[PDB]
Amino acid sequence: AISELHGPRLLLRAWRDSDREAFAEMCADPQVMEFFPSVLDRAQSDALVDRVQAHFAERGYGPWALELPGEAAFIGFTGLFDVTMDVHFAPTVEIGWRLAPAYWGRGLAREAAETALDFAFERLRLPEVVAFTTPPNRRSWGLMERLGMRRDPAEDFDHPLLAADHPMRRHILYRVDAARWAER
Ligand SMILES: CC(C)(COP(=O)(O)OP(=O)(O)OC[C@H]1O[C@@H](n2cnc3c(N)ncnc32)[C@H](O)[C@@H]1OP(=O)(O)O)[C@@H](O)C(=O)NCCC(=O)NCCS
Repeated sequence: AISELHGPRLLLRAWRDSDREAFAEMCADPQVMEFFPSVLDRAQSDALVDRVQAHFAERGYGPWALELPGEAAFIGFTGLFDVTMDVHFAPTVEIGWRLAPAYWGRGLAREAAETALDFAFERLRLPEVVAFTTPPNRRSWGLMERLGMRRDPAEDFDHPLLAADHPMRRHILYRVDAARWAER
């Protein structure tokens, strides 16, 4: 019984079998996956969706599927994922987002994130939500700072689930706490 969340334009909902085709197309898109190690095949796409469903089943929240009523059934995901890996800022909850390029430049990731963080702070009453990306992924960390999240460059970290010499290992960390979120 996953709780659906509404924004002006977006419905943040549980994933459905019919989303897997659309999400597979996104995951096969080199523009969507530019700042990730590689594009995913259908098998790898479906495996990510399985982890999302598992997260929802365990925690009652997760990276929500993004529906746009009056327009499109599925445009990607935005939502929360518990951080359990061996990093300095664990344990905590992260926020992440992936949109079909057709829906870029419309403030839809912004709106989805505002809906997710409202849930995070008003409903779950989390003390903090984090987000991390690579320096070249400016669309991603641009959104983080526009949402009012803030980065300390001293908190730059090597991702523990990548090789020690991996060229995409260096990540930057953004944080927003309940006070900062309530204040903006
Ligand atoms: C990261 C990502 C979600 C950002 O999406 P986005 O559409 O650029 O983000 P926003 O929702 O903040 O939209 C901002 C843009 O829309 C505009 N905008 C913002 N609010 C708006 C509104 N209410 N109405 C109209 N336009 C609006 C802004 O001017 C901006 O345009 P610009 O980027 O050309 O300057 C998207 O690029 C993506 O999915 N990237 C690939 C996957 C990825 O790397 N994810 C992150 C992994 S760490």
